Amino acid sequence: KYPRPHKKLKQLHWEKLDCTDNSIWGTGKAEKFADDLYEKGVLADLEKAFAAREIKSLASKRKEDLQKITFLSRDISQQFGINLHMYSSLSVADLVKKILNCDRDFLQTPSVVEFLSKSEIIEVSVNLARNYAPYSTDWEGVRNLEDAKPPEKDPNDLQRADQIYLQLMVNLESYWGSRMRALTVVTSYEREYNELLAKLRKVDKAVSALQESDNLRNVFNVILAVGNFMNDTSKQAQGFKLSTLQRLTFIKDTTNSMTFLNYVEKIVRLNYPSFNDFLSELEPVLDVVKVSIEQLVNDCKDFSQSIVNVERSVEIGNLSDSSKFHPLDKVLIKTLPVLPEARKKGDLLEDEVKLTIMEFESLMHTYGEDSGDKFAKISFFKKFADFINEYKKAQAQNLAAEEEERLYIKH
Amino acid sequence: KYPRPHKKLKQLHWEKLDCTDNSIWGTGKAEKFADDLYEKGVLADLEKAFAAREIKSLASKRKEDLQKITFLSRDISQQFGINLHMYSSLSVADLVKKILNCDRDFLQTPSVVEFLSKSEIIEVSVNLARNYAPYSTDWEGVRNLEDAKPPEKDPNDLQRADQIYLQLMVNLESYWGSRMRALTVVTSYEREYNELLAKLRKVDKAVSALQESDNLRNVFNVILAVGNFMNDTSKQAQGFKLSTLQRLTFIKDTTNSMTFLNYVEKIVRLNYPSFNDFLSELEPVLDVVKVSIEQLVNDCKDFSQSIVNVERSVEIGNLSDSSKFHPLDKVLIKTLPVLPEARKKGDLLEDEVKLTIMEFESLMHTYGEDSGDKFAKISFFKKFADFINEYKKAQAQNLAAEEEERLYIKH
Repeated sequence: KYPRPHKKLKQLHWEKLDCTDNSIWGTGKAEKFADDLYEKGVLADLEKAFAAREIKSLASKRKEDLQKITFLSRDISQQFGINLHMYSSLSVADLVKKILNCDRDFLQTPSVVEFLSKSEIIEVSVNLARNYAPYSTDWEGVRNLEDAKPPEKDPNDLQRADQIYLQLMVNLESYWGSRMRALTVVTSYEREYNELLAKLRKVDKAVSALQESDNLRNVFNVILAVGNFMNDTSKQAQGFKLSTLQRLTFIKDTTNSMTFLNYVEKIVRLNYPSFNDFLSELEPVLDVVKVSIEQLVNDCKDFSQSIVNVERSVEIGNLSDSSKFHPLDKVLIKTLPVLPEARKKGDLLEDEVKLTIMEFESLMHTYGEDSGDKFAKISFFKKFADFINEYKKAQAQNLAAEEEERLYIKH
Repeated sequence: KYPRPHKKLKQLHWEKLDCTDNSIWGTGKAEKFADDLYEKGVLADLEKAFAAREIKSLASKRKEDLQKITFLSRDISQQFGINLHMYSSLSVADLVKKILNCDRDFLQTPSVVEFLSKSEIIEVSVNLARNYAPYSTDWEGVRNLEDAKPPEKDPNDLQRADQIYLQLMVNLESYWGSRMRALTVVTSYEREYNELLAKLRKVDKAVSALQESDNLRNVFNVILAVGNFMNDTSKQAQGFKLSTLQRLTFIKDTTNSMTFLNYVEKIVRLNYPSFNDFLSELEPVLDVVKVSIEQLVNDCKDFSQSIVNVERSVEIGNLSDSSKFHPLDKVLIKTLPVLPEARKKGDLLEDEVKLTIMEFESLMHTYGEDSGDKFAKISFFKKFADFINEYKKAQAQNLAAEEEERLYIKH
């Protein structure tokens, strides 16, 4: 009186509530589900999905192709099946014809393209190339799968993981990397570009904000005024470096509560309120904080350079010679139509970046920082950001302290 | 040509930008500020706020009242000035008359009321009571400040921190605690109540949701159906305990990717989609997760109990006898009008809590958990919450896996 499986299944060791009492159980529903699911075949799927004993058929095939010969590490041979699991159901033949035909789904799977491009994966040691030498094929000159014919020994004796490594990383070593590098570009340039441009925009907004922040500069003049008022003649100044910002908290008042910065804020808020807008005006500076304009600029170069290199290999490199390829390999049918569009994105990007660099550096000279100094460039926005946060913390404290005093003076 | 201070001030050691060049400096503005600030007196405040040398006047008073006698630890005497800094400007006389008069600002300062109620602060060791014994006053019977007259020695010889401890924690030890306990209640019952009621509402919403979640129960029946289908006869069940929920991930399918839970989700989503509403319906269960209905219930009791105790001390305790008080002490003028309203909040709260307990426990029996078991009560909502999150994670994985397959089957 319940559907039952023909083959024994995995068990669920639940703690059963002994009886259908004054509870949520015993409404009859569960059996209706059992019946419904059964009619719809769901139970039959479950029966295969959770059979307790591995099908004898697959059991042996896996026991057999597990004793064969392998020259790959326990790690590599392992992560091979992992990263290519979506192809568990294909014969090395089809899986390989999959990667070489470059099939649309293959390319749209970012994780495999990376794995097939991994260093330790692509790089074949001298020994390994020897170990696999016996079963190796050449392909150079071969104009079709059904015309090569040089077996030299047998591949099937090799475990699946090694059969793949062989067919690609070894038999194509003469140009595997270049092939991958080529495809990785065709399959990334689009978003890499967007990403880069995204970051580049954050920088542009920050630069603009600082560039046009009269309030910020005004606060700076208030700080300068007060500063000169306190300092003796040896320390009088016409202006100050940004380092100055990070040291306005080390000075406390008599009662030792308030900080120099608190007073500045108090002075601004109660005498030149508008100046405080700079806090809002400079959110873009707070946002760009997690971006190294140094790293960004280099990323562009690498972006362009990668596209460049691929173009070389395609015109005079390991990919200029198409008879050196595997008959089934078709990187070029995919790659070539794309290069010009990728290059186009590269140029676009470069132009923007160069403009930004220009404006940024020019902004630094405005605040007396050296555009030459690597560190100075990198810490430029942090300094404004930290200051802003400090100002905020100070404004907070003053608003608090003032409220208490607004009370005490009453009572 | 710049306002200058008469008394030397603290210095700001900034790194000056050497010259007003093609930069933000040298617009003349800073000097206008210096002049403006000066006219408005701001510079004069700054002059006092950041003078480099402590005023000689205050210097001595602080050197003098720093050599006097003290029997208080380095810690206590210290945190005394800290927690009462807002009263730095008052004579021990006024500060003390401040705390005893209960002044509105004093009560509205949660931090002092707590400090004055601290254990190690209120508790006077036998030795200390002796050390201070000489300068001690009694007050019992005394009907006015200007009629006590028993000095017994001199208090002024005592450091400020000790002069306070004395005037209150010692001379009033006969009822200090009760006095504080009384005021702490008058000054907290209002928000304590709101807080408690707030938490209590979270619990009520969760209870309701689970109470009325047919979808949840339906999922449970689907799980039961499938479960019985897989299990042998020894494990057949009419229902299962919640522990069952946390063990639906330990069962994997052949390929070893999917989990039993993934299938359940798949089954629900593709056959009984509406059932999935339970995920939305039960957000209140996710929210109540950070509340121990056990702790909450006790907090009420403590809430009521505190109010009770104060009522006792007021009617027959250390606060029933008003001639035992300090002439300036007026807890009762504040306390008494309030007790009835606090008690009222206590009763209100209790009534709600008792109702909630009722419903909650009754909800547990619905899912087969023991309302008696301390742990069972405490983990009740976590179990549903964890399950919900797990279901969500599973739904996520299935949606992913399915998309990849939606691709692969195409190409």
